[PDB]
Amino acid sequence: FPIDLRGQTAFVAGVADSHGYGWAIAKHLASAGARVALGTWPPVLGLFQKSLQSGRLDEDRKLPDGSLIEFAGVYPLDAAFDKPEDVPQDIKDNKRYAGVDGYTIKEVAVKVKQDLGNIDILVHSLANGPEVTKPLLETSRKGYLAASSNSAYSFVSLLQHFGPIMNEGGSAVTLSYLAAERVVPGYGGGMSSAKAALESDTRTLAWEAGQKYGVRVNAISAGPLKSRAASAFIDYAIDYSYNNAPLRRDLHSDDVGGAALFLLSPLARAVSGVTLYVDNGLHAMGQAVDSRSMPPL
Amino acid sequence: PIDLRGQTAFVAGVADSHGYGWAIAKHLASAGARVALGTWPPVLGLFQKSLQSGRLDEDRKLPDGSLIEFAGVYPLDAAFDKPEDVPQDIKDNKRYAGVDGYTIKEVAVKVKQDLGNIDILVHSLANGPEVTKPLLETSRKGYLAASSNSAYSFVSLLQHFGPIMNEGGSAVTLSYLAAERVVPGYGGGMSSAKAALESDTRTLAWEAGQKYGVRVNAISAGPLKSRAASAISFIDYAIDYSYNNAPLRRDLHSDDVGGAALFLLSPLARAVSGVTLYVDNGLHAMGQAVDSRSMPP
Amino acid sequence: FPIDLRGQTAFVAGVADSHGYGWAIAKHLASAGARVALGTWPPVLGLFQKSLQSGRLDEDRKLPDGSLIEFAGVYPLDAAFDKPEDVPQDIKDNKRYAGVDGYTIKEVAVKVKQDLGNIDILVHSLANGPEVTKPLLETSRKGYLAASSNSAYSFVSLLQHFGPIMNEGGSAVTLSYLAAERVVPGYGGGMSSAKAALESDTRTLAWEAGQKYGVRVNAISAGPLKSRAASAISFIDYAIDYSYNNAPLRRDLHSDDVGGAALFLLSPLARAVSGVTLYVDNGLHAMGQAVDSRSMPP
Amino acid sequence: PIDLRGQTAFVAGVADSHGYGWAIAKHLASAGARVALGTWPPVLGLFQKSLQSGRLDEDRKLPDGSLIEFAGVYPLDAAFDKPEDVPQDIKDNKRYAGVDGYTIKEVAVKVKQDLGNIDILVHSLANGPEVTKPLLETSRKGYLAASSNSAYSFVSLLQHFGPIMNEGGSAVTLSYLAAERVVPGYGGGMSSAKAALESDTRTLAWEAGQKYGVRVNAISAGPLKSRAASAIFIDYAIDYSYNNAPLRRDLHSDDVGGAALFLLSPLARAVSGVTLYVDNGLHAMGQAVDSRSMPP
Ligand SMILES: NC(=O)c1ccc[n+]([C@@H]2O[C@H](COP(=O)([O-])OP(=O)(O)OC[C@H]3O[C@@H](n4cnc5c(N)ncnc54)[C@H](O)[C@@H]3O)[C@@H](O)[C@H]2O)c1
Ligand SMILES: NC(=O)c1ccc[n+]([C@@H]2O[C@H](COP(=O)([O-])OP(=O)(O)OC[C@H]3O[C@@H](n4cnc5c(N)ncnc54)[C@H](O)[C@@H]3O)[C@@H](O)[C@H]2O)c1
Ligand SMILES: NC(=O)c1ccc[n+]([C@@H]2O[C@H](COP(=O)([O-])OP(=O)(O)OC[C@H]3O[C@@H](n4cnc5c(N)ncnc54)[C@H](O)[C@@H]3O)[C@@H](O)[C@H]2O)c1
Ligand SMILES: NC(=O)c1ccc[n+]([C@@H]2O[C@H](COP(=O)([O-])OP(=O)(O)OC[C@H]3O[C@@H](n4cnc5c(N)ncnc54)[C@H](O)[C@@H]3O)[C@@H](O)[C@H]2O)c1
Repeated sequence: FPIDLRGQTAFVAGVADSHGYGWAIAKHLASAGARVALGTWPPVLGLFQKSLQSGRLDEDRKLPDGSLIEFAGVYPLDAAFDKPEDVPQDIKDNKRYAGVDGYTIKEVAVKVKQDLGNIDILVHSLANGPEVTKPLLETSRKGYLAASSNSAYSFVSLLQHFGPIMNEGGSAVTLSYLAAERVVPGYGGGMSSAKAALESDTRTLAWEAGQKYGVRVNAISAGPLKSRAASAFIDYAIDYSYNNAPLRRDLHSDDVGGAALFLLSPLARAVSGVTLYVDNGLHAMGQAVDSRSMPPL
Repeated sequence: PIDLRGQTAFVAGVADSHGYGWAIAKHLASAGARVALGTWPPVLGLFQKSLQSGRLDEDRKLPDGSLIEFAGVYPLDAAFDKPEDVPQDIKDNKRYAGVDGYTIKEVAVKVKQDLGNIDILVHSLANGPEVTKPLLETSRKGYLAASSNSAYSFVSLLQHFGPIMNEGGSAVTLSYLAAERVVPGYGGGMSSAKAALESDTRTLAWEAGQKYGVRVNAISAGPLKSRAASAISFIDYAIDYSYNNAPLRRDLHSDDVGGAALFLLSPLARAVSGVTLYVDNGLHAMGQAVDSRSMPP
Repeated sequence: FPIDLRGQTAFVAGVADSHGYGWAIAKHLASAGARVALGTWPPVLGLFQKSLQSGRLDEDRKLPDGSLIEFAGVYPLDAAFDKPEDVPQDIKDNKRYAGVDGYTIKEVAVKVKQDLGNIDILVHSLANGPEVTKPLLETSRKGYLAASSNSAYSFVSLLQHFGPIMNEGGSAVTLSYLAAERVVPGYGGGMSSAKAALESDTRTLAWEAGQKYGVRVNAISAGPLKSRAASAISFIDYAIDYSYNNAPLRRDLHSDDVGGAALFLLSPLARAVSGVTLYVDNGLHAMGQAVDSRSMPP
Repeated sequence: PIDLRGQTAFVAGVADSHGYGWAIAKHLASAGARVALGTWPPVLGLFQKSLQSGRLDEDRKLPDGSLIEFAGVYPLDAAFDKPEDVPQDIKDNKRYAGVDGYTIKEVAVKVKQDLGNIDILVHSLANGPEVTKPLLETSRKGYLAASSNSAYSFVSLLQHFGPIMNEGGSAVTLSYLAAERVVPGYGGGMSSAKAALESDTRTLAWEAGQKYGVRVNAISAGPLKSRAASAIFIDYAIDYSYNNAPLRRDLHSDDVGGAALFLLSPLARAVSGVTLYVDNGLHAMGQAVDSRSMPP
């Protein structure tokens, strides 16, 4: 009973495989009784649908009680585009987009409304920075703005188009990273700047959507995870966290899944505009404890 | 999703059903935990009488219709760490007659003997004898009493309970926005004590996370008409301000903080430590009041 | 002697009149002995140069000693463009841009290098959000990205192109606002998000430029000022009133107050200061509650 | 640009030339302020003698070649607000022999009598008797002594000097990053006291801004090999900062002296309630760059 989401509907944007935070969030929402629909980047939609229907993901879909999560629909969604007239001709003609239609944010919200009705829960678990491996001193304007469009404005647009079909008391969460607030070398390409914008937008939308729709908006600042996007260096980031955080333990995608479930549930009915660290306590440290400036183990 | 059956909690600072301590205890019991209370000795008799008379039956009532039951109600004076610290005047004070073994160290010993190791520790207690005084009119003695009762008491609770907490266990304390930004009327060095308390939450997250594998977090709550608050009408203005200026226009109930504390003290929060979680209808996010006399109605 | 900038050169990007923060920063730098060159948005360059030459600005140029500030040059600069190839044809042909050349960030840094040599001090005092009056729920992708391009990435680009000609121990400063950290109704169009990205880039560039160039990078989070930009959007008046009535220091905020704080951050007095956001706002940032709320008694 | 001639400063917590207090006092005097000092009474004799002997002549030398002179050096024990707070064993301690009128209230009265109103107030003093102990091993008595000596002392200084400060005057205190994020080894409840001190800086900025028109700010400083620091490791903290901060450079006491001069001057007339980091940019970092988890 403490977290009962039966009768509620969730839309989770940014799920293309079982290895990232988006999958873990969707799995927790389903285990708590929510109907869960997914938005998936259209070029990888076929591969994802194929891996679901083949039974290759059946282990990753397994719930504590032994049943398998089922999705209320898997919708193609490209969060770089708000409406059909924004999609350039090269994209519409791109073979990777052949045989999918209606994948702009506005069109997805219309389909969800038609197929499922009003929703209660909105998840933004997507990011893309084409110049992420470049330091900010070597990042182009185009790379920097692509990071911001894909990773920060996509959350604003999701709220603009889903907000109108969200029930009062409903909730939205996005994922961020400590680089928004403090310098993490290697998180380049204007991704740090985009995550800072995204946390600022979390607060501003908490105000705007709180007033207009009675909807809560929060962020989780997560620690490092070997997702498919991250492994495409991530190994060093995870070792650093393991060796320097208050809690000496592995960070699992389920750890963020569980924290998202809270922020998206009635337990969190007074919580809005927060950045909740889910990173084994690392955000609290003012000094590495394994620095070569200090004595060893 | 939150199953605390088999776990034991100790909630320090519960003397009635109107405060945040009671609401947290109630949420822990609804999720299956055994819950013991620590109560300031002069009001222990009154509280025990209220419980036993049935006066609190409505307040004890869960969703399923059972009433919460406590595994023990212990006298606890968080001003005193060991029996040697208790002055003769206190031992002889009539308000302490018929109660024994109420220092922090003694209570932790009794809990270990009666209940065994605990998983969950809650510090929901504060006392500022000069809280109505601005900081420019607060004496050293009043300021230090605020810090002793409200900040150091959390450190001492962790020092004495930490050794009897299971690995993976968790502690939470309660703070207020005045720790980070100026709230006129929260005086007597209570703002300073809450800043110390939030800093200690981080420091203890590191020390207790390393030493005990215990998580330590804080909730920064909004205004609530508790018995402590209504005795100081000012609490009424602070509530009105929040209602009129927060992202979520709704009443803030003690249950709202109870639900958030339940999360932080549960396995869903297994990667969360050292945080200050705002549970305040989003107010913390605002940079301007919206009902200022400087702006149009 | 405590702030002596004689022998140093500053470039101040985003000065088109005497009513904004950029002018006050330039004026303080000059009073401390720095040579000061300006970057000015090309469409308003003609009007600005005419004002300077006509004597209209002589009172605003006046220093405490009674001399008038002089600029080591006034350069057309459009901080939306990094290189000549980025400029679209409809801009090159726009009548507002007729008669000016070489105004991209890279070309301005080249001209500064050629005309003045290396610099010590860099100021970014420019922002532009075409949808600033729109709430975030009504702000388009195009307006949100223009706000970021003009107001946040422009600082990154300035450091990338001026960094190689900045002396070790040099210093850069930008201007932000509280809306980057907490919600201020009416600061819309993705400008709050752009200022958050700008403060984050201030820290990241402090690391990158501190390691590579030994250059310091800081931000000032300023209070409300009735500049030409602000009064063109009576909203700035309400924001000013709110600050006056709710801040720890009950006093008017003058552009010179930010000018003095920038002079510190850009001087050898600040040699150990980098990556900060310094509030210059009469203490308003420190407040957790308005004191003239209708929820409270008068 | 910064001209403090005609202004008067009181700098609490100067007992030698190696700490931040001295550097702030030196910068204030170079800018033309008259500077009085408050000195912990048990080291007052040694400090006065080192001044009068000429031993401090190099450290007193200004850029132009004159030596700073103080408007007076007052005994001050910031653990005590008024005479009746001082226990008998302190009054009788030989270290406090021959010194009188050293509670905060008394010093403020003497300053007003000797010098008149002041413009500038500096709090550069801390003491945590249990600083080497982790918080899980810190006693209540040790924790409260850290708070009394290091946080409340600033509140008391404003309460007693506030009434003799000119409108537009200014106060500054010194903090450290341990107030906001965990620094192992900064124990004894000193991290907690620095957090309370930063919070009090904000609350006093409001209270003293409204009542007196006085600005109140804090500098969060990096590690410095002062006498207090070398008595306690400080070498490891300094190395860490050198190897991990944006600016790879030594942090000198004059770096904080310069930043304090700014906060205490008319250039900062719109600045109040801030925590200004003067630490080579280290506060901005979210990761060490010489961690053994990463490659050399
Ligand atoms: N260490 C980490 O992995 C880490 C740390 C902190 C935060 N995060 C954040 O968590 C979120 C999830 O990341 P993950 O690493 O689990 O990645 P992931 O492997 O789930 O990849 C990111 C997802 O975004 C989707 N995506 C990218 N561009 C898209 C677009 N235009 N339209 C629709 N979908 C798009 C991708 O298809 C993919 O599903 C991200 O916002 C990321 O920044 C990740
Ligand atoms: N508006 C509010 O009520 C408000 C706002 C934010 C935070 N909080 C925080 O929530 C916590 C609980 O507050 P509440 O308002 O619900 O109070 P409450 O009415 O429960 O009173 C505080 C509790 O502390 C206990 N206590 C005080 N001194 C004690 C001692 N020496 N030993 C043992 N117990 C002692 C009291 O007996 C009482 O149970 C406090 O830390 C408070 O600062 C309250
Ligand atoms: N209340 C305020 O006025 C206020 C408050 C806080 C911060 N700020 C910040 O202070 C800074 C200066 O603002 P101001 O209000 O003093 O403005 P201002 O009137 O000087 O206008 C901003 C300047 O930016 C220049 N500019 C705009 N787009 C440009 C481009 N593409 N290329 C080159 N220059 C361009 C304009 O020509 C103008 O000189 C801005 O960053 C602003 O966001 C202002
Ligand atoms: N690494 C560092 O040295 C460091 C780092 C950050 C912040 N700080 C802060 O800077 C300030 C000055 O420290 P420093 O290391 O330059 O110190 P220091 O060596 O000047 O010693 C501290 C001073 O405080 C004085 N003092 C202590 N207790 C006193 C009392 N009860 N009454 C009056 N004076 C008393 C001492 O006599 C001494 O003058 C302190 O607040 C310190 O916490 C220092």
